[PDB]
Amino acid sequence: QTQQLHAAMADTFLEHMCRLDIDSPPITARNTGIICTIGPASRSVETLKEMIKSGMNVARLNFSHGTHEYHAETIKNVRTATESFASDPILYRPVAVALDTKGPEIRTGLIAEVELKKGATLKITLDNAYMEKCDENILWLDYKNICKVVEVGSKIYVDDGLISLQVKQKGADFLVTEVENGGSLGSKKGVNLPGAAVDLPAVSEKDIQDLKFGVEQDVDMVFASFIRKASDVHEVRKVLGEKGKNIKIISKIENHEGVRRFDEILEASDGIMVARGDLGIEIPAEKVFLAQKMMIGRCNRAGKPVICATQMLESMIKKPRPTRAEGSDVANAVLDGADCIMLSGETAKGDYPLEAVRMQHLIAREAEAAIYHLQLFEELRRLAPITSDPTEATAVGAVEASFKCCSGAIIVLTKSGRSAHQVARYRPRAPIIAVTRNPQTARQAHLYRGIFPVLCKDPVQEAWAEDVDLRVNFAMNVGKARGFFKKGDVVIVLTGWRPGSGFTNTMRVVPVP
Amino acid sequence: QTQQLHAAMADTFLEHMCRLDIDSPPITARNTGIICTIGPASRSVETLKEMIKSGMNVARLNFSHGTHEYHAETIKNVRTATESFASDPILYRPVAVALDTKGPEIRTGITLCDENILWLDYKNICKVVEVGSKIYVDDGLISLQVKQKGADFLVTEVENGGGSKKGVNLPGAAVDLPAVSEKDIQDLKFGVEQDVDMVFASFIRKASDVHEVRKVLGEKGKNIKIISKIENHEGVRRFDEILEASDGIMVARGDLGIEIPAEKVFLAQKMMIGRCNRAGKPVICATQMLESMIKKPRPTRAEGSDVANAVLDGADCIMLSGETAKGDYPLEAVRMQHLIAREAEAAIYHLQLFEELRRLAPITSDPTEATAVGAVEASFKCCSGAIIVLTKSGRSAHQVARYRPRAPIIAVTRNPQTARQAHLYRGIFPVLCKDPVQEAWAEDVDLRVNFAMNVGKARGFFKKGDVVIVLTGWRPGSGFTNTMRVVPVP
Amino acid sequence: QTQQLHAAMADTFLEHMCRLDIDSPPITARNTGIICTIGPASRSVETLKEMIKSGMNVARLNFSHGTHEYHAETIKNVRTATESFASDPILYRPVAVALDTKGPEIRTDENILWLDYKNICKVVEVGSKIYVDDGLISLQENGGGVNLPGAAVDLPAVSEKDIQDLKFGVEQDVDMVFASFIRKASDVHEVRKVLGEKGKNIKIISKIENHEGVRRFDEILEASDGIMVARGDLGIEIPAEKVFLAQKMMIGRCNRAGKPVICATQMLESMIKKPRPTRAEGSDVANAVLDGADCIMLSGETAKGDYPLEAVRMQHLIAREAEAAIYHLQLFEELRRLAPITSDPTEATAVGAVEASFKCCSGAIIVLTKSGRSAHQVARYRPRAPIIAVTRNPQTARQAHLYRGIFPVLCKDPVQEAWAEDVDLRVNFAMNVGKARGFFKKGDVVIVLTGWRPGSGFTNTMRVVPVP
Amino acid sequence: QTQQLHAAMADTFLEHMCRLDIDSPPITARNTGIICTIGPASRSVETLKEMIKSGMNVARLNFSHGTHEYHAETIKNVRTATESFASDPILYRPVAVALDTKGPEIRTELKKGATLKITLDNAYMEKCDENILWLDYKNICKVVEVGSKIYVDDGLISLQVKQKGADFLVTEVENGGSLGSKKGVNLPGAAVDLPAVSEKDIQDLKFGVEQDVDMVFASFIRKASDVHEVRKVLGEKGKNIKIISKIENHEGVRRFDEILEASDGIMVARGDLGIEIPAEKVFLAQKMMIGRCNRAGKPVICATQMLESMIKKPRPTRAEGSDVANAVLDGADCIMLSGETAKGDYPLEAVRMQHLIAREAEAAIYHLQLFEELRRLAPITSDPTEATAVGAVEASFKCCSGAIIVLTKSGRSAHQVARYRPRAPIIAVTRNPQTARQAHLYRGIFPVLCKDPVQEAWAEDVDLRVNFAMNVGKARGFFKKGDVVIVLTGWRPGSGFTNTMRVVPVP
Ligand SMILES: O=P(O)(O)OC[C@H]1O[C@](O)(COP(=O)(O)O)[C@@H](O)[C@@H]1O
Ligand SMILES: O=P(O)(O)OC[C@H]1O[C@](O)(COP(=O)(O)O)[C@@H](O)[C@@H]1O
Ligand SMILES: O=P(O)(O)OC[C@H]1O[C@](O)(COP(=O)(O)O)[C@@H](O)[C@@H]1O
Repeated sequence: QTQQLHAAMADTFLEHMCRLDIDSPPITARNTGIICTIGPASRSVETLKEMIKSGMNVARLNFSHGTHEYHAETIKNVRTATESFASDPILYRPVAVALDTKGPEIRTGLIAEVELKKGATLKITLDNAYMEKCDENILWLDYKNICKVVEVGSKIYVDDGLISLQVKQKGADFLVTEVENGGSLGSKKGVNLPGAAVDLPAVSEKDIQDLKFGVEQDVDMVFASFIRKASDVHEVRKVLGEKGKNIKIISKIENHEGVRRFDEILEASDGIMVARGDLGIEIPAEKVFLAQKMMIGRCNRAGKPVICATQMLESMIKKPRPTRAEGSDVANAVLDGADCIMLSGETAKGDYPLEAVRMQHLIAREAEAAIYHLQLFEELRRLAPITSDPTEATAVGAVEASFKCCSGAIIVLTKSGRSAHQVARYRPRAPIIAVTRNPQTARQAHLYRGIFPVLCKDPVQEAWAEDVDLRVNFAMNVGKARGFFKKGDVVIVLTGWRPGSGFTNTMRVVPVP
Repeated sequence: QTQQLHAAMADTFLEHMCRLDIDSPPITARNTGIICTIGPASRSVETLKEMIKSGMNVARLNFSHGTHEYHAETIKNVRTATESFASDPILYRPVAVALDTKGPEIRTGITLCDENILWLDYKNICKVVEVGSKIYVDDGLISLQVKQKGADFLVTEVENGGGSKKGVNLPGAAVDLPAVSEKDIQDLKFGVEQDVDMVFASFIRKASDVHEVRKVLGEKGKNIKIISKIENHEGVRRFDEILEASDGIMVARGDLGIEIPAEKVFLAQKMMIGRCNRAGKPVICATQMLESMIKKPRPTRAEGSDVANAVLDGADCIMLSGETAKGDYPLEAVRMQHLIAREAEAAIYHLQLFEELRRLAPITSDPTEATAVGAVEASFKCCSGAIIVLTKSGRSAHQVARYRPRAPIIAVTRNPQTARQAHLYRGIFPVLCKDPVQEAWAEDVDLRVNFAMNVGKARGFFKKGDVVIVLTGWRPGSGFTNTMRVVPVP
Repeated sequence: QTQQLHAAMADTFLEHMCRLDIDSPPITARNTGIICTIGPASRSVETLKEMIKSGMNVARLNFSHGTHEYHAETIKNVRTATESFASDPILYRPVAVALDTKGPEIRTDENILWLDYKNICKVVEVGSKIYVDDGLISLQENGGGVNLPGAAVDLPAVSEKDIQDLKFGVEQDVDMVFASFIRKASDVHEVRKVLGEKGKNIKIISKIENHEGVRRFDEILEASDGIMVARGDLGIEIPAEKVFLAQKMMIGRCNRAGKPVICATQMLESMIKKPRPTRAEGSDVANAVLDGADCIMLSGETAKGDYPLEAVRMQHLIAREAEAAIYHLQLFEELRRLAPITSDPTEATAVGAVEASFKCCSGAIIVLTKSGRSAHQVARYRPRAPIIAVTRNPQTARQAHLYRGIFPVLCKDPVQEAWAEDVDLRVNFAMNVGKARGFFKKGDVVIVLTGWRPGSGFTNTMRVVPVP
Repeated sequence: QTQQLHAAMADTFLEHMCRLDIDSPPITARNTGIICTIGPASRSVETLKEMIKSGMNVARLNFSHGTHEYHAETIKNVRTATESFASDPILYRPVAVALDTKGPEIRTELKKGATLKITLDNAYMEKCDENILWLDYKNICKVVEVGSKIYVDDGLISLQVKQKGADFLVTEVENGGSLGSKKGVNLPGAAVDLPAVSEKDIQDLKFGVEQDVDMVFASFIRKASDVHEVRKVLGEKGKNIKIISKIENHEGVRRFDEILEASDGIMVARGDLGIEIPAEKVFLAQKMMIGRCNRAGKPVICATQMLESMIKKPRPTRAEGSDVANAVLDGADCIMLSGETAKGDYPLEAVRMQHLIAREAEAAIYHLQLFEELRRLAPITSDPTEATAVGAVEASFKCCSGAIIVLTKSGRSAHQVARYRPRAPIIAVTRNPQTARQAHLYRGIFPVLCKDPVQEAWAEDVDLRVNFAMNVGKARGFFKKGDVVIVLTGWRPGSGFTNTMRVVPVP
């Protein structure tokens, strides 16, 4: 009568649906990471403490706005609030810090507003004499290569898709367009080129400086904007360089080229953000659910983290409760298989930052139980390469074992995170407690569905066996304290055959002491 | 390269997901019916003509507010806009008319009105509640827990705080308010008088509530379909009996989400859709699907998600409420549901869906079901432009829709009501033949099949030379559908 | 409770196995064609009538031995016996005649041994193995007819004898040829060429008998009309423990292509001397039908055995029991997944008809057909229900026994003036056939497949009708 | 690619068939146990040594015939043959001894259509003529109704009951034949009330205990109570001797479930079953029984006429090679030889053949859907031993391990791995001689008997035995240094503490 275990037993997906039960309560542990954008609503130490207690695992800093000193104080506040729980490692929740880059943009110049008439002509010019003299006849852009990347018939969107232009003739340093969808044109408006291969650099002058700030500020991950190809990922990696080699690169897929070149992008990245906001400007909004499900599926298939983002609980900016469409959207992202779900304006500037978080947490947990693990696991098992790698064999064996005995947890010792990530890719129902002494591994582990990172602070015991056991019991204490299991329950424990990374090979079924 | 047919051939659901392709265009035909609430924004004859052109199939009138005269004029305006396309039967689109009842409510002015004492109109509340039981006021704004129950008094402690005549909900309680209120009685009579196609019955909690709506409609209303609106915990609990007694179901998410934790609504939705899909009865997903478009010309990303996932869940019909009744952009809201539903329909994993549906398809001796399922399999085999079905009552085409073909079901009928009510079923495009009955029956049959051919051609569903499936029967009258033919479009 | 219908509902194959029930009786109809080799035991007119009554659908004639006069009289007697039933076309059973060729061969003191294959040095290398006298002797091994395991033997597609034997077959109006020792597609094209234009409608069934035939199976299947799993010679060429792999591989690939596959040799071998078979033999027959063989075969069991008739009756009993035990639920799911979205109306009609038949558990699928093609298309999707194929073409009726499920029936009535009534006549003929044979009764639902006009290629109409 | 791993990857069963490849060679290990009936052709110590080297795992003694003295000597010879290899424990193969009971029987020119009286009057106990026939089953009338069939001399003659008395029955002959003396009588569809064990059986069973047999094949089991009675005869002294119930008639098939639950395993006794039931239905009974045994996780034996022609011929028929293959594909834990090894001209060849076929068929199993299904039809219990076992089998698939190595005192931990039907061989390491012999009943279990003394450091004692397993697999040719294998151990000594799985290289 709990955790949708009746529906879990259904031999078909239809009967699985039919069995979903509002009176079947979930478990305590919530497996989907919650990423919260920080802003004036949620930036104080006191409000960040409650953000943490409400379920925030990752603090997102949006670098489209705010100075470096502004962002350094946000990061300070986040760390002050996070370490205010440090005294008891058993309860301490790690919180990661994500730097989301502004990235390359196309801006128009100065106009004050002009009215564009649907069906009228408008000329785009790269001639800087019209740079501060834009009007309903002539509009200047700052993308000096635009003529090389568009064709007669190509569409140009101005001000987050509000205005739609179609190129009717191309010149030298100008294009002549017809206004499809008119409206009020303004100054300094964002511009998108649906379907174009935009040749703006992978990282802007500003991103370059912001990225190097992220290294100095010891950020855990970068959300890299407007990634269109693998070479763009490689430039971000290169800018972060040697000292930033362990910072995770999440590519943001925000346009048609990124969706189409997705495979090469995913290969080069540590993870992916389905940036639905900008993506639904670049592509028809009715197609966005296809790109989301395709991307979640392919990341799931590759074992790489995927984040569903933007407007998930949007009304909660003004109202203390979501719309039904919004709660549907969060549940369905989890059902699709997103590792993480994201809050933007709902936490940064909204009237109800805490309710928004607490709601993603309630929905995430309800949806995690509603997942059809029976076919999910079968398909991932079917789709799993037969290879000699002992660490993979061990990971899959532990997930199989966890389903067999419906265990309270899969406990994993990990230095880098990788052994825990390997378990997460098989989508166990039980929560993965990733015991680590590496504080960065513990913060970054939040990117993966099911992983519950715990930061062990005990000294290394001189007998290695004792030291392993010490960390395994730390994990049992965390599970007991957090209410994931109780003394007598069975849990699965993963360890390796010598110290250091890459030797995970040992799966035990143990009672909770 | 089209209609997500690469994704359709995937051996696993996971691969099916991976193959979903924004560069793969859908077909013209949209299978999921669109139900539009009519109100001040959409009531004019001119606007309704555009609602129809945009894709509205059913006009919902909400009898929570409005005079009978107001509603009578709305219905009249819907019929004028509809019949203004009647001159060409090939392009004529039927539009049904749905009456959505106010239903039983609890209202404020806890005795049986200030910070101290509050008065409620529901007199049997003390018998239905217990100590610890929760009471919500003004659409779940305020929350109350009873600390002591008395004769005509409840003593509560307020949980969440923050007016006159406000709505009360009593979560997890068996409310004994009558099936059909005093105002409901008058309104169902008006529904009969005005020839409504369907009643959407509010706050159905059990089978006997549907039987009461059925009894009130009685012999004069015996062809009006009853769609039970599930809006509270009891109606989720007692869903199986309610479904058995009903002609279809509305997932009334608005109120449902006041009654149960907002985070559980997707479970109740997916359960009711799956179970209606299993039973072959129409299911409507309702409420706040494109809510932001009341004030904005474009929806949030979570809103287009919700509409797509509703279609993927298996809903026969989707709904708009304030979005089309009173918002600033009603035609846009309609057009947006048409676009998404169409994308999502291509995205369904028909391969497993059809597999699982027929694995429940009973081995009855019934020839009509055997013919229906053969036709759907044949439609998958040749990827047909359409399944064309001659039906008097709709039943023959309902039986095809039950197996969820990819191809559109052109249901040809001479019955105007049959044509309007077919919209409740995923994939049915009802066309109303007006040609006289031919002397020879065989010629009469062929005349309506050719009518359907011309409709599909005129709507861009198929062109000369394509292959379609045609379902007919061996003799006149309902219940004899037994003949499936694979024919080319002339 | 009948026809293993409880087991048929199992959602898994393990549970399907667990529900198989010896108290669940099969239907009357037996879908798997039985092919009988004729010799001294089974060549008299008297014995042949009983072979037919017992369930013989095809008369195999082994041209490894016998003169043209000998074989001429066997065929004469098979036709005499077959046509002794023609008086009532409702109960008359067509019987096909298959010519099985001798094929190319390698033939032969302890000091020096001579063989007749001139290119043997080129085709073999030091380390290669040579078997003599049906694998009884081995050379590089085993002391105590030459086979070249795993070698590309360049003997001709057909010998000189094969050419006049096929010529004789054309003269004698045989329905099919079982071509021996097929190694490549070009061998099949040679048999096709020799048969020529006058023998254009004679079906070529390739006998797969060696490691090269197996490795090159796909080009061979494409070029043939069907396949024989010739387990005898194939078990000499390859290790006998590997023969079931080859059998199942070929049956699977044949079902995948929708072409007839025959399982042959030693199926009921002990019944040459004994009146009933061993448990291994009963198991072999049942499993060949479960594998998906269109036809099963008897050689010495019927050619020279003491119990020819008991060997036929026993195959009939087992095949009928095994047909019920097939896990149709997944078989049909897989066939329908493994078949393409074509624009071909007849294919959509065929598959919809089989779908319908499962849905109402119909007593038959009745199909009018001139060439047999419309019925072949239906049999490809492996329906539980028997396929009553009505044809006016006697060659079509006789060749239709190659396909699982097809009960071919030859309509003798003249063509009716109006086409509508002509079709109804043949549909009623099918109804009368089914009732007389006990396949179904009045009130039962059947599926009926017709076209929209006369001539082949226009099958487009499926109807679900009660038996009148 | 080897052991049909291309076919192993097929998304469908049809495609799996289509990929089966004769040029894909098996692994060296062979998982299906082989039971050989020992008789005049296989009794010698020297012949038995070669039987063992050919692949005999279990020596079956049929007590239908032969004295206690004769059978005692057969056992002695099997043990002398078996222990001749005991010098090297790495190459030593355990061999089990199974006692097959005679069971409850019914014993006595007939023209078809003629009348025949079946009388129970002992006056005619030696005057069995064509007119009147005597039987030794006094209750036969109790369980005979008008219309019942009666078979005589292993189904050679058939009769139907037309009139009924108490001492007699008026039959008419269906299938005529030559009626001999003291021939076997079967009653199809009858609820025969003969005891679970005859007087002779009770003696032979107690002799079984005296002789320390590993298992009993109990003839003619028709109901749960029959199995309990066999269990009561073996008593506390024979409490560890495994009871394999022989399913030989309609009643046992119909009541299979209650019989399965009480037994330690099942024999599909095809010979006698095909006299009781129409021969064409036996394959249904076999598949039903193997499936349900697979589902219950209890060993099932396929038996009788599998390589029958090899009694006289050095090579089998195509139908016989097919039959052995299909039994393995069905999921039979063990395959059996009777006359082929007991009395035939080619006993060693019959064993080597079943060995060659078994191995091929084992590669040709569709593990993908087999393990999927086993795992779906599989309870969620708090049992850590079951969860470790399933995790090891999944791990073995994921990395295509060369073996699953399991330490087991009682055999239970290895039985639990074997029930998930891994492709990889289960090398079960035990110090318990009876555990090692009885483990042969289970598909995939290769028992090895460790005879090192118990090390004072238990961690070392555990590792000693894992390394012993490594040495066996290298010597046997199951794998080699650098190959990855799965190792199953427990957290403390004694049964029921298996909980540790490790993926490791062969050293
Ligand atoms: O779906 P229903 O109500 O059973 O109607 C289907 C009927 O339509 C027909 O195709 C034509 O019937 P009519 O000519 O009376 O309209 C019948 O053969 C068939 O029984
Ligand atoms: O299987 P075939 O050779 O295509 O024949 C099927 C034909 O049989 C028919 O049902 C009847 O045709 P005929 O009248 O020419 O015999 C046709 O409609 C159809 O095309
Ligand atoms: O299969 P069983 O009978 O449970 O035996 C498994 C046992 O074997 C062991 O690995 C070793 O046990 P011993 O040292 O007592 O032989 C235990 O850890 C484990 O419980």
